[PDB]
Amino acid sequence: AMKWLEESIMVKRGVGAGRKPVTHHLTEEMQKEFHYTIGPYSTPVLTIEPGDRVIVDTRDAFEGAISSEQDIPSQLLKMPFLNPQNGPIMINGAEKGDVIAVYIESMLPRGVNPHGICAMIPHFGGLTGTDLTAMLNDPLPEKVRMIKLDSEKVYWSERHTLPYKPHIGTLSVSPEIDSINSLTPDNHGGNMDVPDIGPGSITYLPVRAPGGRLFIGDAHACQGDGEICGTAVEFASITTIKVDLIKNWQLSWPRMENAETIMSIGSARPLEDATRIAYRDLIYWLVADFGFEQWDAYMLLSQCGKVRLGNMVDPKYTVGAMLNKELLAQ
Amino acid sequence: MKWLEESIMVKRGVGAGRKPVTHHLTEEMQKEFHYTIGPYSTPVLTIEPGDRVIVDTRDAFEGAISSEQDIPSQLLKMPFLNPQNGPIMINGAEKGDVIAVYIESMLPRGVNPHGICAMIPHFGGLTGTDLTAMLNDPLPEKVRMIKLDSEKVYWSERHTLPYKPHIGTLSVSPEIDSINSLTPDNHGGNMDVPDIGPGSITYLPVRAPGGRLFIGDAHACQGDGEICGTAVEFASITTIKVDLIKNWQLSWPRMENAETIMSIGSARPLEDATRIAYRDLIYWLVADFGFEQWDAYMLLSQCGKVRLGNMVDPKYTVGAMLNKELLAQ
Amino acid sequence: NAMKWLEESIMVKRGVGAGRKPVTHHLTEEMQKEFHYTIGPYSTPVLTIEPGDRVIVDTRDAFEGAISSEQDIPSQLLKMPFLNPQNGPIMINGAEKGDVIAVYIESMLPRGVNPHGICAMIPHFGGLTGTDLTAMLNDPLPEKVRMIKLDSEKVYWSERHTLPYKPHIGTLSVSPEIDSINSLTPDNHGGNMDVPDIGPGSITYLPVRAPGGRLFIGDAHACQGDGEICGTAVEFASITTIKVDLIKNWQLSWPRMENAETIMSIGSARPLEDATRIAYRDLIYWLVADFGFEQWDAYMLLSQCGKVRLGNMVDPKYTVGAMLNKELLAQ
Amino acid sequence: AMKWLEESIMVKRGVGAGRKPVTHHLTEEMQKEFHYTIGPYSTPVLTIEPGDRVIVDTRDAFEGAISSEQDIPSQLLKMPFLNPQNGPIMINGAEKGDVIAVYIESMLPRGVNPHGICAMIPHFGGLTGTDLTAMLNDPLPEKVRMIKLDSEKVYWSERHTLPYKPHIGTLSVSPEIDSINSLTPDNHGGNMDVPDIGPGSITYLPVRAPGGRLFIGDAHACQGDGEICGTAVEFASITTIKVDLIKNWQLSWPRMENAETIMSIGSARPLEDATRIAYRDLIYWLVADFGFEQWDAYMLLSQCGKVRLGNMVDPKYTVGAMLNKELLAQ
Ligand code: NA
Ligand code: NA
Ligand code: NA
Ligand code: NA
Ligand code: NA
Ligand code: NA
Ligand code: NA
Ligand code: NA
Repeated sequence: AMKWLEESIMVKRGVGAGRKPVTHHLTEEMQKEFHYTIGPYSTPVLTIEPGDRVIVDTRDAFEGAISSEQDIPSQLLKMPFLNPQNGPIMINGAEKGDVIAVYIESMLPRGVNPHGICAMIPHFGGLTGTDLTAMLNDPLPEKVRMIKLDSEKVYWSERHTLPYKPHIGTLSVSPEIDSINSLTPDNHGGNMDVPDIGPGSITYLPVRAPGGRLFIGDAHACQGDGEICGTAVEFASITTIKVDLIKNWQLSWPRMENAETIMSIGSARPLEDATRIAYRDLIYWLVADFGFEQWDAYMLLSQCGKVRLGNMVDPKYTVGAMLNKELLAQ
Repeated sequence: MKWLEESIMVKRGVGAGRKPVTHHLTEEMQKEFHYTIGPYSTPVLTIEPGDRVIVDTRDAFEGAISSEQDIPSQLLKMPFLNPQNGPIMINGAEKGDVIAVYIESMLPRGVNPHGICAMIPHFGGLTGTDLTAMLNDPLPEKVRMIKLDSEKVYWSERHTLPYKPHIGTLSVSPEIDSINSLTPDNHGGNMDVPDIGPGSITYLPVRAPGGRLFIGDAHACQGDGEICGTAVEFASITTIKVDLIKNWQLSWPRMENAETIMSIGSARPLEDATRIAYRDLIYWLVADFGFEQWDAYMLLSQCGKVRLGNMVDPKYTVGAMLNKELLAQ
Repeated sequence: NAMKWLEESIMVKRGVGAGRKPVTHHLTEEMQKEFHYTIGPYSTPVLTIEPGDRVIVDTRDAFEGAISSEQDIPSQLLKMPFLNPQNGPIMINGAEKGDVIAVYIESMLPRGVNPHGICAMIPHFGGLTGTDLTAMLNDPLPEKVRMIKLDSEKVYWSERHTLPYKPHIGTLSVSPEIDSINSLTPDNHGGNMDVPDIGPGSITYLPVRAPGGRLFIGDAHACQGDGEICGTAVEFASITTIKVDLIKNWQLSWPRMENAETIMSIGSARPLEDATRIAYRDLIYWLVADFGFEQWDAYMLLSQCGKVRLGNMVDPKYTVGAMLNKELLAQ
Repeated sequence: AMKWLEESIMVKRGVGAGRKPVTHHLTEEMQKEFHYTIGPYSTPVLTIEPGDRVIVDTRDAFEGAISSEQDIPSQLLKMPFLNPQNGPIMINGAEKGDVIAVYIESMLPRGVNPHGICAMIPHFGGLTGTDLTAMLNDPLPEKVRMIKLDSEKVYWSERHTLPYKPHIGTLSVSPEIDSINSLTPDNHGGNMDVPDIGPGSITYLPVRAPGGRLFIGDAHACQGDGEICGTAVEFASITTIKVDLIKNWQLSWPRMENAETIMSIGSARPLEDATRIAYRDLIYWLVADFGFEQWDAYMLLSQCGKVRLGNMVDPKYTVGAMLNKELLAQ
């Protein structure tokens, strides 16, 4: 957003820092086929230089299959085939041990008279039995909400008009040899559904495949902590990002940064392990780059640490452990 | 502090316009602090709904730790932490009612007051414990004596934290069970939710005659999850206003403050604690705020906020929130 | 000569009451007066015995006889978590914190004329349904009740299935030091473990934390699957005969049991992994303390020979038993 | 007596039943390169007819990297690269919706003076903090045991001589589009570490990729319930299997069968969800193929169901829900 970028890790360590960036338009025609698995086997759709900008025309989580409140999700969708992905985008010079920095500049709704979509998919959500939390109870009612929206507000209903706080649900890089579905978050990023990953945020992803192989998709107009019903307000967007490369920075999990905080993003089940992963990664980050002594960092976070529950519905839950940048002062 | 006029405690509390009697629950009045919360303890004080109570709480270690050279494993015996004040009896309280506890203020108690943070062996969020049973050596045994005042917590040369006090253990008695002071459950307990401080009203479901309110474990500050096992534990002068709401069936504790309402669920694994909180919030929105169930569920998937209380105690605690602006018709 | 293994049991080798002509007490409903739904040190004692004595307990079913027809509706007749009415507390002379109560179950027979067991699907309670802990918004499962005829040989489930009579105690426990835990929860004091192995021919070891021990028993099952997945087993009223003895100064953190072929550490918690960790770790500590094992060898050996029994996966805390065959205890 | 096979699902529904099978020798020379990811992108190494036999020369979980008790696992291994896989094997006619039936005939130790290996790998095991159950404690001691073995016994130590009960730790088929690492079990099979999957067992795996794409590996000379320290007695083997194909049999999870029982194998975290998955699958199996009414099956299993804890160390835990074949009688 403002001048905090000057002190960001991306600007201070990114190799593309002072470059006049080339802006690429990743349209649907360039993408050709959207992907439902994130790995090293997909044919690259674009190759960029670190520091370049990319304007992505993303598709909603249902790849436009739902367009009416009278639609029936169980008849139009097949789990886990949600979150069609743009990519893979190749970053010149990226190799295992590096980090892709993704700065989201803006996110606007795409199409004339744009609509977002929230849905209650049978056997999927936070307060229902699913195919993982296998119960014998009947699934919840099958609902769909077509919500009108603009760059300022989300028109949920007569009673509630929500602010437009867009963010990317699925942001990731390829694993070394595995190919993970677009519904799962892991140590490569993925379907994290962390509300903070929107305009004014920089997400750091660990490279494990040559070229990085950046994937993006599943834009949300807004989202609650946990994305409890299974979906947020899913919409097609024009997401503009700046991608840079940090050389030889060993990360085990995704990290992000914004004007006010730094955050370690862990993903797993049960939810406590996702939280352990995040907090422990944050502690290692504080010791490595911010001069903290390990036990002091641990005990300090027991007084100042902040937690963001991302999703609690996907194959793996996602949690972000934060620390306010004011507490990083030496 | 105008929001109190619209609070559930003021609008439904029977003690609302009373000139309250202020009781001083000193250590001499308390006699013996408790490590179990139930209906078997002898009452220490009886009050009228609307009365104020000035509680002289003891720290989580009951003063057993006073030096950074102390060794927790030699001075503490788990799970005997969080000595409790109470039980306090509310006149007229019976099963089906709710005790509303409004915290007015919290100040450090004693001359040259110090808070305490400790890494207790086999206890904490990033260590094997007696529940998450591992064979690894326990983490180093550490203790921090932190100087503090009504304005700041002097953690170190590098970090000076703001003083945001809150109560770690706030509860009412179960009908027949007696739960230890280290565990949070449907009666409240050791929730360690940072939001339960000055300017908050906590609603607890009565299941025993008289309510039997217990309080303790004051924190000068606390992170989400209380990850190392302890916050900045200190002895305090906690002033509360306790009132009674008649015939309001609650299954779990709820709280309210200037900006939000929250349902507090406690359990393991952490997902279930969160499910409990969110589901309770949804039932609360349907019952008292005119929401249709499925709309509330899908709406919270866009606006719900989550507070990770503790992720170290026998049961983890999570708060599901909704901003009061979204309660408008 | 099947009861030969008892001679080598921990109860016989270390129990203070070994060799005594035991006094047999009849814990009838008239002696019990009121059954309890919470296990702690505040209940009035109903019986005091000497270590080595026998007790014939007339237990009540998990519903305290509230259900007697397949047309009954559990949600209208039961209030959770008030299940498993308990017999006790029984006081053992000399028992104090640091000791262990050894409970050997001799036999379990169905009580009453034309006895019936009961299996039920209670709304918001069970392994494959949302509950008040695993809080879901889905409708509860159908409300079912099965009245099963039974005898000392078989459980007449249906025309198609006749199950063998393998009775065991669901709730066996001792009082905590100061807490009073409900009769539906298992913990480090024993409790509602629902471990099928705790039946005739088994000796359960419980850690004493309250003076006199304060032994509680109840919730007899005619049979039970691993996990007790629907929420209930075949619940029935029984005549359970036990022999209770006392082992002095044997520090245990969790319940343990022993039978003709194995030893087992019983852990209880949520999530289920932690219940299993507790059990296995306790077993490892037991092998190091009493059977001359080196810790890491025991750990790696159990990774090859350890056996696990899923007790319940429905109660407030799940229960898991980690076992080792007695043949592997030989030096 | 192998009389029970006549009533097995493989013999009654397998298309290859009655064929004079062709026996293939899947040697290391045929395999060329062992795989650490299971998916549809690997080049096929062998194509067989349903009913054929395959003699597989498997490699141990460490791909021979450990050969001395003085070896240091953290210096010789890189997690999660364990369990080198043989395959993919193609079954002629296999397509999505089918099931691969894998009957294990025998398993013998391979090599001169064969040795099995048990190891305590840092940050991996049931009773230690790991990278998923992220703790700050020091890892457990780094230990290795070289165990001599033969077709009759496992020479653990002077004090303990264990019986030779071999079984396959990793048995799987390819996902439709994903490629899952060889350390993870899921709905495609994988690193289940279920002791029952040995000689005299038939494992049923759901086909989701054309040709099935069968993968096998990680032979164990023995294993405890949970494989608590992280590893069993890992060894290189000569595993002989008979692979057949069952047409149009919709399965969501792996199933197995032996002389005395049928079992549904679920994999997930936390451990209760793995168990829910298994039991629910068993109930659906009993309703579909054995004439049970759903609620009766559920309540009956609450009296007769048996549970096998497979592993409680891998990225996903594995649990088997069983029912004795005597209770399947109409
Ligand atoms: Na998403
Ligand atoms: Na989404
Ligand atoms: Na606390
Ligand atoms: Na505290
Ligand atoms: Na029970
Ligand atoms: Na029972
Ligand atoms: Na394995
Ligand atoms: Na293995």
